[PDB]
Amino acid sequence: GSSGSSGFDGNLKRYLKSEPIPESNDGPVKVVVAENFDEIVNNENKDVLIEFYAPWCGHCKNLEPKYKELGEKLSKDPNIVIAKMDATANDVPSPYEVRGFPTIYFSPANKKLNPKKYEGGRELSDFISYLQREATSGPSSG
Repeated sequence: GSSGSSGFDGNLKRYLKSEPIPESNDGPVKVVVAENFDEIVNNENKDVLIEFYAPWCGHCKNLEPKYKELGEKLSKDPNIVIAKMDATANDVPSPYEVRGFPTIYFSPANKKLNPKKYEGGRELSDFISYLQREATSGPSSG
């Protein structure tokens, strides 16, 4: 017949620094490090949201609790998985680019070639409504 999407995928990423893998991430937001970045972040099976922050930054720290919630909040989403990664602590892959922090990003499904960058209000809810429409899969109710 006449069909077939060759596409393209080859773990397009690169990093020089990486943080140690956590013994267990039994919390609201999954800890994603350059070491296990392409493991949790990269995944065309389920949607994932990566949030880059800095321990030295004050504006980003005050958000820690503002972002955490979202993690346990979206827990009702077997498709969406919230996670965080310390850029400064671990180099960021590509095309993922982080010049100014905080830096929030989103890893869509089968959209690796062209990711997404959260550009709006850093409000717990603002994040939910953002995915409710962005997340290809989205929640059952909506």
